[PDB]
Amino acid sequence: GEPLYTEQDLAVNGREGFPNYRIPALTVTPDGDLLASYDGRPTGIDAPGPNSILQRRSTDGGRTWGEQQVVSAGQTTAPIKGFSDPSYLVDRETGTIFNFHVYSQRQGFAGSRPGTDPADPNVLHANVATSTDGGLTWSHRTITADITPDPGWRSRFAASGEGIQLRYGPHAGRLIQQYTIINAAGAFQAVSVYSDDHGRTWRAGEAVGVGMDENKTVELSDGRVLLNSRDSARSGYRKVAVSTDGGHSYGPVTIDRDLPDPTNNASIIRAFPDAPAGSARAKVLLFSNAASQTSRSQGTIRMSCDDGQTWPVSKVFQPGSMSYSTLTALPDGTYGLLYEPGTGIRYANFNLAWLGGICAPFTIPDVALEPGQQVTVPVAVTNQSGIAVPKPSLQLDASPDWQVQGSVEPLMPGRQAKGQVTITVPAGTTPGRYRVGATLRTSAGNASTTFTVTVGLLDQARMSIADVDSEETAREDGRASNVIDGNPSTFWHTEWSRADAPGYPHRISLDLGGTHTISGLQYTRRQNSANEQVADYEIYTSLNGTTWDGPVASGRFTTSLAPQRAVFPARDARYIRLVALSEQTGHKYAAVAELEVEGQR
Ligand code: NA
Repeated sequence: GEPLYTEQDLAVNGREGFPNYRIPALTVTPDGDLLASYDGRPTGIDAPGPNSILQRRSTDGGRTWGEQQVVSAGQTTAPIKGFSDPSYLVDRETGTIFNFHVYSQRQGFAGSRPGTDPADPNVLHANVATSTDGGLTWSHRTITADITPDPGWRSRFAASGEGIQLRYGPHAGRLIQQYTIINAAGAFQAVSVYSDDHGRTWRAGEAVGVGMDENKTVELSDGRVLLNSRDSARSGYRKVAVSTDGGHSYGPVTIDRDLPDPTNNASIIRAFPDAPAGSARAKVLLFSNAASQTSRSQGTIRMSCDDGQTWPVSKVFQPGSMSYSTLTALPDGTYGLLYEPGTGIRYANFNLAWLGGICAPFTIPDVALEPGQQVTVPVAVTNQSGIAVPKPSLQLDASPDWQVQGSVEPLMPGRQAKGQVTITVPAGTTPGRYRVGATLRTSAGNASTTFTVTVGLLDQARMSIADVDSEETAREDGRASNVIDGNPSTFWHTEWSRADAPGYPHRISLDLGGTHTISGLQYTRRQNSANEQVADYEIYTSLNGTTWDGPVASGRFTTSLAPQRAVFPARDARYIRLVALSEQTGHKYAAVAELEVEGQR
């Protein structure tokens, strides 16, 4: 109906007994009561600090909230005990409510020492509070032993927010709560902890990935369980894996590029929980997270209409500071969002009318052109339900002196639509890497995407490495070849330690894949490390590949995270070489995320 979005604070730092409140968890009890849990950090720090698990309750659907009650109290006096990071799981079949959390003594996540002995004050224990009266009273259990099938699981904690209960297939009824372990090899993984007997016993399934962290799982329209993870390896995205079973295992983990994430927690739920398998309502997902990849801000709610393959809908609920966010389906049709606005924990309620709309994911290919040219690219739209929209619009988002126009024929129920985008870029347009936003305006809601228009740069798919002085390829992937893949996240690294290799006169050459008229080169520093940054450099070109001529350019580039230009008077060359003479802070290695050659295709 009319678009709804309201919010109020449940916890405000300093008031009501704690200097810090953090780590949100939202649930709706079997009888319509909203339950919100979070840490009360007397220390403002997580485990092993004396944190307490708290709870506020709303019986009128979320408008008014009760007093702040303690679910698990931490001991500030020695010996220090703490409880942290709550996560609710509601067994819709029996009525039991489970609040999972970290139980700390002397060690936190990174300090936990091997062992399952509840008594050993050196392991981060896995606790569960159970309640049979809708959350009023609780029963605590330490299940660290039930869930540590491998003596190597040195550490663990339950990912905050809220767990699930399968509805479909042969495991309908199973409860699932996600964890993050630290295996024997020091690696962080994702593991599903589940119960087939309504929580009396909890067993752990098969672990997944490397560089995982707080992860979330959801039931797809077909019983498949999608897993959406924070990436501890900081690639600015969410990793995802899928499972098709009940003794839980997921396939390979890959990165979702439609999910920009600053390496933070995120929420993903079924928009219509009780929809039947296969139906269109069972295919609708809601995901909340911080859209910024460099910051914990720009809280945006995204919608998927095909089990998470496409994410056309999106809206910002908090443009400002936004860290952890957790979602829940309300019995009235709306959704409850409990998050961290920086002031403590806030509660929000919104409905789908407020999100924008139309499940019409669309695609527009990436375009490469020369400055001063006009290019027309096709648009492909894939339409949903009550969608006979005779008049849809296409609003592109680019640079002011760029003429961009687009059109799409009408949308017909469950049909594919066509259209096209005409881009015109001026002759004084500086070389490559341009993001263009497209927005499908319709009277039934929004749908948006982004494509790339690269100007005056050669094709990396035609490039190869002619030579390199050293490549770190044992301890890590510092391959010379990671410079030509279109990914800032991957980098070439000089043979670093764990082998005392050569010092600074470092270099790399690219085989352009034929003779081109080139007039420049752009390089992006390695993004998440500052000691293998190139300072002084010199460029050399060649066309026979053996006799190099130059330097055609020389300079010292900066500490800039964006691409930096090495310009020179146009010339023909089949290969280009970058000689790095020094590192910005005098350290011994060179690392390059990406190399771009400016020229004519
Ligand atoms: Na790269």
